[PDB]
Amino acid sequence: ANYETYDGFKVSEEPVLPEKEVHPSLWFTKSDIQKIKEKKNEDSFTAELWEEISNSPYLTMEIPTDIPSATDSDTDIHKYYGNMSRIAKYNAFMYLMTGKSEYRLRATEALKRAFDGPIYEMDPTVSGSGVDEIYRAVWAQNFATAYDWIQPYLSDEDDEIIRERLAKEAQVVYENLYTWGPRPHNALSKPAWGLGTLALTLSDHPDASKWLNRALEAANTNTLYFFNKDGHYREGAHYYVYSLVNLIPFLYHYKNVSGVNYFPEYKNIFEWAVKIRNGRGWMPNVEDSWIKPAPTHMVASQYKDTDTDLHSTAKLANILQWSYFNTDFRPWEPDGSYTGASYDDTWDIDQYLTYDSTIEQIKPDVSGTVFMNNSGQTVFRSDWNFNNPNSRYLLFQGVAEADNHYHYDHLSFIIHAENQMMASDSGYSRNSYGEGIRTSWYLTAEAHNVITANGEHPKDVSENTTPVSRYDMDTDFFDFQEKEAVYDGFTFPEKNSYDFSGKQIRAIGFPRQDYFVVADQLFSDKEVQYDLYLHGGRGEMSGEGNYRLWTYEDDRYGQEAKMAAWVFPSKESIFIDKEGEVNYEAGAFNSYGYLNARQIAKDTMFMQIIVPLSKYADIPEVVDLSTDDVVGGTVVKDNEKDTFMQQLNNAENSLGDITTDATFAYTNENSNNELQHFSVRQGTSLDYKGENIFVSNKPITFALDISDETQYKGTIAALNETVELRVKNPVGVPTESVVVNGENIEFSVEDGYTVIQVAEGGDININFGE
Ligand SMILES: O=C(O)[C@H]1O[C@@H](O[C@H]2[C@H](O)[C@H](O)[C@H](O[C@H]3[C@H](O)[C@H](O)[C@H](O[C@H]4[C@H](O)[C@H](O)[C@H](O[C@H]5[C@H](O)[C@H](O)[C@H](O)O[C@@H]5C(=O)O)O[C@@H]4C(=O)O)O[C@@H]3C(=O)O)O[C@@H]2C(=O)O)[C@@H](O)[C@@H](O)[C@@H]1O
Ligand SMILES: [Ca+2]
Ligand SMILES: [Ca+2]
Ligand SMILES: [Mg+2]
Ligand SMILES: [Mn+2]
Repeated sequence: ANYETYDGFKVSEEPVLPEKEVHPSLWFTKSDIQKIKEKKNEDSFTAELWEEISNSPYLTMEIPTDIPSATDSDTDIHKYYGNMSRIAKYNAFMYLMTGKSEYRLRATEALKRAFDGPIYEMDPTVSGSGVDEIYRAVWAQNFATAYDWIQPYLSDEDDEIIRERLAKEAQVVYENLYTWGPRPHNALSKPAWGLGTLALTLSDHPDASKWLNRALEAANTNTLYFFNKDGHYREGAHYYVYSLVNLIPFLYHYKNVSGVNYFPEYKNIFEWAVKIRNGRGWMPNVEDSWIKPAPTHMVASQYKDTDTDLHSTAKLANILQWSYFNTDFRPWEPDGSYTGASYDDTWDIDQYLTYDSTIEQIKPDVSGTVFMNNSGQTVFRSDWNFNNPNSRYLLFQGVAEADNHYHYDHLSFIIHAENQMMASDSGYSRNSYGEGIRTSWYLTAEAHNVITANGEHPKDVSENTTPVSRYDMDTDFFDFQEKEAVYDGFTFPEKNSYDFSGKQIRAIGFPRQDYFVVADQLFSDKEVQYDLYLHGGRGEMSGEGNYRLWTYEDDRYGQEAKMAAWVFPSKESIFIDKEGEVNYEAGAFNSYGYLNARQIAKDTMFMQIIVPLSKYADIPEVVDLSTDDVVGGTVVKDNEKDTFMQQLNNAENSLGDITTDATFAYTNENSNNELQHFSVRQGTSLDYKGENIFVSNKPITFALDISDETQYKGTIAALNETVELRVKNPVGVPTESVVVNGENIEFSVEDGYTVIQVAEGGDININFGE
């Protein structure tokens, strides 16, 4: 695996340390302490956070006089060092906050027994080790923080003892960082930031410059490979948050101690979370990942002067604050831990010290639809409303495979709508990474919403190269994008030769921002077996032929609802009911229906029509009109007739009322059976009921709303060269202006048609008189 070719990001590796150690200074200086004590009375959140911290059993539990030996169980060794680190930090904090004698004594004794017992005897490369690098990253930050807090109140003797313990662990971590995490995943990054905290806590110690330099070096191998510039993490939401437990603290530690502010550089990893969140503020169960909330509140304070694309006027800080608190947290009751470190973390404290009660929660006001083409994700999204059933969310997953915690999920999608999780990623596993069922099922292509050719999964052209995206179109009435993966390409484990050569070109469209169309073009050099899968998450599957209906109930993830799905073409394809596991969180796995549509062919097409519905909604009337060269049909939902059409060539053909040379075409009628909205992929004409709507001298991809006869408005996808578009005016009405990207462009009117040269794409308004 090549770890240096992915379009990630890295910061300065130059170690910056202050002239002289200051304690406290990691989170705050001496001056801040009475402000922090008072903080508990700002709002109901700071109140709850204080209620939790001040009643922590780590203040009242007996410091254990039972040091466990090397040959004890891996769990008990974990919890010993976890509890000790926790006893140190919780007590050290509560001494600052109350001044109670006991708390200083407990903190001091716990810090004096930091990394006592068998830790340095044992081997962390061993799998699941009680002292694995990932756990002693949290421990290191817990003890180092505890020290920074109690250091002033220590005898010259106790200071020198505790300094030598933290300074040992620091040297051990420095020496064995790359041995423990030989590949740059979260097992390298987490303990690296752990070292970073230690280096900054003991800034005077002679080795600190070397410690911090490696800490930043090792961290940068993670951000260069597993992170994208645009903020995507390739280990998925779960290991993103697991990474945050150690990163977020270090980010603050290095600012507060050395005046090195990395928050601008790490900005996009927090924006990302908000962009891929569903109706209830959950990050998706993609790659080795459960559903996860994004702790964006704990960094909001640093982005008060940061612009975002997510609001016209407001600053990122306000959106980051909005995102966290607009998250359903019921899937983590009554415990409340979503970090992945519930044996080690001090999340109540770290939230107390980071939360800023002065930041106004502001909902994004921009188009919900977002195209993050650099990583390869894309979200169709009707609105940003929290826990609204009228909301529609589709994640379109086309991300270059990484070498750790990977699932085969190219051109997969998931859907959130009617407040339920519908079309599904089958999720991480039953429970853990080392389970057979993860390799035999959960990570396999078939456990996802893909198309396999002879069982081979759609994959990257070349390693660390994001699947190409085309025809990005966002509007009020219809969004659209296509992604291209290949079958005979690059994946993990590495597989150099294939019996054939083929590719998938999956287009997704968002008709009436209400339901979805998934229109696949498939090309191959040989005849092969295309298998389309469609998992309906955790629903009772029913229905025969080309139609399936998943019915959901009030579960731990949403409300009573249903998803209806039709597959085209009906005749050339066969439909196979199958049963597979779907898991959104540890231990909560179950078997559910999933559809296997199958064709045997060389070059062919599929089309899925997928419709979220509320429990007792009428099932739309969906008619297949597919033939030899043309796949597509008609949907009659809420008294409007939508028509879809795909083909493999720019060849004049018909379906329903459409006639076009476009590889894809969409139409919306109103109650009165008049064309209102239409979109085309690389068309040069479209007739509806045999009435021409537009023509062009070259192939153009655009969507247009023609429901208002004073103004036609839509968008035109990116252009390679000047096109002469000609749109038909409403009968006997003159064109006044044409606006593309808020600038006028030159227009004539010939035979009832507005005529424009367009050399770049963007939002178009054709403005009409009377
Ligand atoms: O607090 C809670 O809510 C629950 O937390 C639970 O803790 C979980 C965490 O949430 C994470 O899932 C954490 O992630 C670990 C995971 O436990 C495993 O250790 C897994 O193991 C593999 C590594 O990821 C990595 O792939 C490694 O690769 C090797 C590979 O074999 C090969 O030889 C190659 O050449 O070398 C590499 C290498 O670099 O070493 O193999 C590891 C393996 O063991 O197979 O890694 C993840 C990770 O990425 O960090 O796991 C904990 C956990 O304890 O389970 C849990 O405590 C639960 O009880 C709580 O309720
Ligand atoms: Ca993947
Ligand atoms: Ca839109
Ligand atoms: Mg290890
Ligand atoms: Mn998966």
